Amino acid sequence: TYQTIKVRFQASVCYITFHRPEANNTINDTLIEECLQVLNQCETSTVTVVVLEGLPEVFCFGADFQEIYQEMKRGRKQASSQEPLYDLWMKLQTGPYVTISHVRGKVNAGGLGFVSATDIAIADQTASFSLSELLFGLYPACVLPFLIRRIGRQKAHYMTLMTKPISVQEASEWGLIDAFDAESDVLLRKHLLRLRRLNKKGIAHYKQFMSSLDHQVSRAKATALTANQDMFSDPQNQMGIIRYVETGQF
Repeated sequence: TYQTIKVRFQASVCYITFHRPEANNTINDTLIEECLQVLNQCETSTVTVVVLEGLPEVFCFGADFQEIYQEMKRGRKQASSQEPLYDLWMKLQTGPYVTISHVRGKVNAGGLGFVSATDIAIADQTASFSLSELLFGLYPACVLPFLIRRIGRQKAHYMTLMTKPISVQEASEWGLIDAFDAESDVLLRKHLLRLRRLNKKGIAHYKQFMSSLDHQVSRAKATALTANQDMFSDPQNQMGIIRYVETGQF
């Protein structure tokens, strides 16, 4: 039945809605498992499209912080792997179905992983995207390979260094999102309308082909994960993250 998402099938489409309101659409470890589980059902079933949503004002911000701290004030000694999260985002790009992000509101590193990884990302006037991690000495290591595949190295670089959220317009110009509109529901339906017309078999073979042509994402996985461990095990980054979840930034 799921603790973090609301699943809803409709014909050949599957809707995954993130239902995590008290930790602002933040990512836990149960959420990752439930998604992998939903995607496996979509693996052989009759579904050809998977839609991600549930963001009246936030598709997903990113790695919960009070969690990264609360764990520290429990017994945390060395960071937790993000391999499951990374593989999930990889699945979105590789599975036998067209994945789509439906974004509304603020999205930070984390929701950014999701939007970047989906085969198609749509939004409305409200969507804004940001990477503030560098203010705390961190950086979206897991997100970056997916982001980079969409907008290029320079755009992802400027974004990370500048820390300021970008508009839905720039996201569009950069390739972060394909199509956006004030009526992003109608816009979604126009996409689903065209997507049905495709069959699971052609989609799966087509996506497999694109995957073999480009190993960029998989090739960077260990480096990203190695970097994730490291930046989180580094003292200073830690106190920075800590000294903030109580007081200042620096």
